[PDB]
Amino acid sequence: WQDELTVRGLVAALLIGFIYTVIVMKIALTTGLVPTLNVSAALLSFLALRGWTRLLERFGVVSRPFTRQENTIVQTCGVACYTIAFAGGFGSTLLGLNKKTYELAGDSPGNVPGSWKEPGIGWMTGFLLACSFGGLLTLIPLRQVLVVDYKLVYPSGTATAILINGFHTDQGDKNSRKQIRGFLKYFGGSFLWSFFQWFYTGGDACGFVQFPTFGLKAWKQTFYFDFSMTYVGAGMICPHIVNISTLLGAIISWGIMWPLISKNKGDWYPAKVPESSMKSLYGYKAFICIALIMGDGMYHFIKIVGITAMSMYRQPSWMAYAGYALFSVLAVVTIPVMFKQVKWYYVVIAYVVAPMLGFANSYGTGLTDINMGYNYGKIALFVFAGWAGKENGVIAGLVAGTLVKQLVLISADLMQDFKTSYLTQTSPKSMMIAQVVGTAMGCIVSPLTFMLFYKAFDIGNPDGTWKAPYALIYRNMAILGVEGFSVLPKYCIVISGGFFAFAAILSITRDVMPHKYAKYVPLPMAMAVPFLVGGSFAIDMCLGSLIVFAWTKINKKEAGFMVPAVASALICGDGIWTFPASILALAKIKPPICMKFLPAA
Amino acid sequence: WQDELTVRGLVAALLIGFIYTVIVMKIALTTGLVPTLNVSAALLSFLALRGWTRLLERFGVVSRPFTRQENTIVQTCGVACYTIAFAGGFGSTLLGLNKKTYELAGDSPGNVPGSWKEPGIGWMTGFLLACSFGGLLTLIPLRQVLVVDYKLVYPSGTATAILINGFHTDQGDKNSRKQIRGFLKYFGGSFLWSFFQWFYTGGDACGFVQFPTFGLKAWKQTFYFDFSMTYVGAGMICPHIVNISTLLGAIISWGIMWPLISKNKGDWYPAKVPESSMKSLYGYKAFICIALIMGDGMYHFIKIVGITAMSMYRQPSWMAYAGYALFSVLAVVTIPVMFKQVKWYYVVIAYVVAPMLGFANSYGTGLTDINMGYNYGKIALFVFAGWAGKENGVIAGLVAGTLVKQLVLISADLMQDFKTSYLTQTSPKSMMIAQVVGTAMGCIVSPLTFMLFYKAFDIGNPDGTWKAPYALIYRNMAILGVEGFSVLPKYCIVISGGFFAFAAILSITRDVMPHKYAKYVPLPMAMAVPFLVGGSFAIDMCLGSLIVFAWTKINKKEAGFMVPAVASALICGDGIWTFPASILALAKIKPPICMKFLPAA
Ligand SMILES: CC(C)CCC[C@@H](C)[C@H]1CC[C@H]2[C@@H]3CC=C4C[C@@H](OC(=O)CCC(=O)O)CC[C@]4(C)[C@H]3CC[C@]12C
Ligand SMILES: CC(C)CCC[C@@H](C)[C@H]1CC[C@H]2[C@@H]3CC=C4C[C@@H](OC(=O)CCC(=O)O)CC[C@]4(C)[C@H]3CC[C@]12C
Ligand SMILES: CC(C)CCC[C@@H](C)[C@H]1CC[C@H]2[C@@H]3CC=C4C[C@@H](OC(=O)CCC(=O)O)CC[C@]4(C)[C@H]3CC[C@]12C
Ligand SMILES: CC(C)CCC[C@@H](C)[C@H]1CC[C@H]2[C@@H]3CC=C4C[C@@H](OC(=O)CCC(=O)O)CC[C@]4(C)[C@H]3CC[C@]12C
Ligand SMILES: O=C(O)[C@H](CCN1CCC[C@H]1C(=O)O)NCC[C@H](O)C(=O)O
Ligand SMILES: O=C(O)[C@H](CCN1CCC[C@H]1C(=O)O)NCC[C@H](O)C(=O)O
Ligand SMILES: [Fe+3]
Ligand SMILES: [Fe+3]
Repeated sequence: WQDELTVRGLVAALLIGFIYTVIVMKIALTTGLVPTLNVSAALLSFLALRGWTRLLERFGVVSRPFTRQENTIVQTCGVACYTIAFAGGFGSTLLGLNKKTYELAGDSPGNVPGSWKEPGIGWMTGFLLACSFGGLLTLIPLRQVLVVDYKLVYPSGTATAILINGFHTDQGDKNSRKQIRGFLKYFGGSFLWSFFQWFYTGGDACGFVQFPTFGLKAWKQTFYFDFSMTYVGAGMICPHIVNISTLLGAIISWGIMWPLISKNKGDWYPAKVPESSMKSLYGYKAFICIALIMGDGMYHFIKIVGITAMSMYRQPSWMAYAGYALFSVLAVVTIPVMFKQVKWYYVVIAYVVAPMLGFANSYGTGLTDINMGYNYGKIALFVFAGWAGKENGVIAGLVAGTLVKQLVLISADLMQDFKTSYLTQTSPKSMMIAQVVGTAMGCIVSPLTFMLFYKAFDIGNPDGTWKAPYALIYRNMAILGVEGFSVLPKYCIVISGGFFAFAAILSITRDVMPHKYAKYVPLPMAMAVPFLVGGSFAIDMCLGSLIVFAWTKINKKEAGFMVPAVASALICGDGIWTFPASILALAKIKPPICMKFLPAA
Repeated sequence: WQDELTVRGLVAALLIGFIYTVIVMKIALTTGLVPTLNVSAALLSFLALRGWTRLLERFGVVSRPFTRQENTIVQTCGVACYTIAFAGGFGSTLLGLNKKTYELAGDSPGNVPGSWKEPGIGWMTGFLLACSFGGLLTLIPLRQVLVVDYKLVYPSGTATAILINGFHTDQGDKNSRKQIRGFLKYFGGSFLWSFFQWFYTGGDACGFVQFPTFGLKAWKQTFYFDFSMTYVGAGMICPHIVNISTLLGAIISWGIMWPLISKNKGDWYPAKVPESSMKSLYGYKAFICIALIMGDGMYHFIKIVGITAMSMYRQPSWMAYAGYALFSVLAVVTIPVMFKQVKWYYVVIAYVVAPMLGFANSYGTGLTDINMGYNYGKIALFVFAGWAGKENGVIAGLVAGTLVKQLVLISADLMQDFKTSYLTQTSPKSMMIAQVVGTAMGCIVSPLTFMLFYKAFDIGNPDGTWKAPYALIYRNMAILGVEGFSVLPKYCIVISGGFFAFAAILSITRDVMPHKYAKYVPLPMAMAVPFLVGGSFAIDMCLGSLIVFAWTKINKKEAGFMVPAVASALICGDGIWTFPASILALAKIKPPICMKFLPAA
């Protein structure tokens, strides 16, 4: 509980959060493709504190030793600081409320003239403070069930824990240096492989990432193999049933269902509207994907409640939810004050389903390491926009979309650190203090960082440097969302309801049979991840499982303790390169070559 | 001497030679890019004879065991049969004598109307028989000096010998199965890597072979890294001084000399004529390349003669040269009968320099595994065309170009098998019998195979399927060659003479210093190989030396006996795939995808 919270750690976390906020914010306001930087934060937290201790030792100043528990605290505090930068919708949703996006959207029903709000320090900071801490309190009951009871493996959380453990190991065990040397060989190889790939991804859909390994026809169906060691490494430490389910979901959606649905491009949905829109082939993608997750997610949530209810019938869990209710009512009486377009009971509905929605995202992140939190926000934005008419509907959808996205996204990304703390033997009490401190600085720094960018430069211009494409894209969903569920394509609800029931049946089927049949049951929400992303992620995960399957047969003993080290090195090596790659995009240094693939034209 | 020459081996070699002639001839008359198929012949010779013995055992017929010595005989006899198909200039030079190429070349000085000859069984077979056996007799004195005295490593000969040895090993030694399993792991990996590469080389200069590893600017200077395991594997078993010399030659020519010469595209040589022509930047490439080889080649040839002359002064070698003189005078009194355009003393000059020219090619092939025999023919074609005026000059250049090319190319490719026989403990006496028998069938089958293609189809049409581009290209060199050395670009002879002297000085310098300085002297004709081919071959060879250098430091003991096995597997794996790739081109099955690289346009 103590010896892990230090003043130097607070300074280090504050600095790491500040630069990582600037990197995230600048990328968000220029391209909207914010990268994952959690792994890089662990390395920077390690280097900064070891450098400070050595520099003081050089000057003769003695300092307390820097252990792995303190490294986890600094990394966790730093991550929470810059997570608010993109979880708060500064480049997607909150920027969609400005006047510039209102004019670009044009004149249409729902887009009434009173649907713009201007950014400011006073209201952005208060908006974040009220709602950011809501997700933190939900984590405490979720930490027990997911991290250790359900034994969910968080591949990025597990990889970071091994990386942090390898930094602070000092005693010469016989298996330790076999692991450390194995980690270092593949860490350098993966980092150099990612560095080599960068020079050839200099165009739209070209490079080693867009490699048509099984042909150009299968590549267009997203059934290729990108040379991503993050997904290959993640699949190595995931169970085979998770990897098989991921591929099985990609086959059903991209190999069968989407081609069959696309044959009705003129009947079921209009063909003039572009794809990736909620009226054309993306309503199928978004609603079927959540229905698979929600159908599986609800049953486990009811099962936990049902088990808990029976246990107390037979006879700090309520402390966290009491604080959550206190923060819930605080947002209920504050958010409508800032936005008169948002009614009081809109916030109430958002805060009741958030523990239930946050659980599903955390469970899904604990299976496939994919955070779908921003996908929940898109559905909630569409639904909440339909709960209001043309008047006060666009702002209501955007504001309520930020609420659902934050409590869902924050919960899943911050379960990554609890898995890291579990493996590094860090006290959960000290973790939550770093959770609150990191979130508190994030709710202060990010509004300040955004407005410095906002005042100095011009963000939102379609023809310019600081272009925020997702500010207008998120605005259009709310404009499309003011109309009810009628705008969804034909049979969209019927198919979604069928997949909701099908997901529930698998959850029923898995838990009712004996274990010697129950391990062949595919996981419904591991299936749902490739419904939105392509099947390349599924192929990469299965390749990682194939490597472990072959390795175990060849050498059972070595694969027992070397698979986690090799898999973590592959994840960390690609994760570390994400930091220099972001700096290159920060300085506008584009790749020189574009590796295109053509049909022998 | 016996137990290696068998009737079943003769039948197997005759069959393997016949199909390989058809594959070579069809590719020669359609694209002119004849591939290397020596490695594949060893595998097919092994499978055919093992299949025959097992099939007879299944039917109850008992047969003599099939040893590795018999496998070397069959492979050597088969190789000599189909080597004549492309060494005889059936698709480049002999096809340039037909009337179709004469009309396509147009009306120009030197291209007199009496400069066409039509193909036929009677004269093609007699032309080959007179001159093909000339190179065989020169091999006997060359076998002693090059294979074992000079200890030249023939990477394709060494790789084939290890492949043949691994086929016929039966006793469970402790290091044998470590070598066999190491060979098989990299043989399958290299073969599958070559198979994977094929689907993406579906265009002009696109694919993994044309990979700009160091940028597009360096790729245009041929300073990239093609993913060729043949050159990487060849460089592994070559000494470091050979690999370093190869890179050092590529730096001088492509990195320095060619860019400097190209700055005078309007002054030194005319700019209207295209490159790769003897009047524009290719006279520099061709004449400087030979001058480096000839300067080094002459000194070693004089050194052997000087050493031999001193030895006999102090006091079967002459049997081979007595037979060579007998075959030399036979061609002198026969070739001018077929071609009245060729004078008797043209053949005499060709047959005197052929042992001296053949030695240099065999020495160069024993260093870098690159056969430059067809490059000698281009120089001899140009020179002999200049020895005659506009009258009887084009045919004289073409016919004399075939003579010089055959005795030079045959000598170098057939020293590959003598290195194979040396490592497989095959009797040299039985090797020469397979040399003569294989050449005798080659001089019969190839004229017959060519005319069956010639009579049935239409070869030589620029707009058609059976197009022979090199038939017209070789015709144009003779047309350009009737004019003397004045057509060469400015300072072409001066620079060539400077490199001839510079090559000689290194040969002087290497043999005069003590050995503890003599190992740093670059080899002049290992430098000359990247003067015509790009520097990618140099980079691949140096990467192979880097792998061996790192492997030796990490584990001295294992790298001692596993480097030849791994290197041979890389060469054999790419060599084996050359057979199915040729069948795909035989059936006109083109690669589906073309992996292009663009400057981020
Ligand atoms: C033993 C293991 C390592 C096997 C290797 C994987 C194969 C199963 C893959 C690798 C390359 C793949 C091929 C790569 C490219 C194509 C081109 C594709 O043709 C196209 O449609 C390209 C575009 C066009 O031609 O219009 C058809 C599938 C095919 C043959 C793929 C079939 C499956 C292949 C052979
Ligand atoms: C074992 C691990 C490492 C993954 C290997 C998977 C591939 C070898 C196979 C398995 C699933 C196959 C896919 C299954 C389904 C389809 C759907 C099919 O889609 C269509 O029918 C086209 C629809 C249209 O016309 O739009 C094309 C082949 C493809 C992509 C197949 C291509 C090859 C895949 C990716
Ligand atoms: C530790 C080892 C493995 C180092 C890895 C090799 C590097 C030394 C190579 C690999 C990629 C190479 C780069 C690949 C591509 C380019 C693009 C090239 O720019 C171009 O001219 C492309 C065409 C254009 O932009 O017009 C400049 C060199 C550079 C940076 C190359 C510089 C050298 C690099 C970094
Ligand atoms: C260590 C082994 C594995 C090989 C690694 C070699 C590369 C790292 C280096 C060594 C030689 C270098 C080349 C040396 C000379 C040149 C010549 C230079 O040519 C020009 O000046 C351009 C002339 C023009 O404008 O036409 C461009 C850089 C280049 C290709 C360099 C690119 C990078 C190379 C290939
Ligand atoms: O939101 C989006 O769809 C895109 C890409 C998806 N986001 C990028 C990484 C995190 C993810 C997310 O949001 O969780 N981001 C728009 C700008 C910014 O990321 C934001 O959301 O404000
Ligand atoms: O000769 C050439 O320049 C080209 C490519 C080079 N030849 C192909 C492989 C062997 C090499 C050689 O000839 O030794 N071949 C033209 C047709 C045929 O190969 C022939 O030469 O009759
Ligand atoms: Fe986003
Ligand atoms: Fe040729």
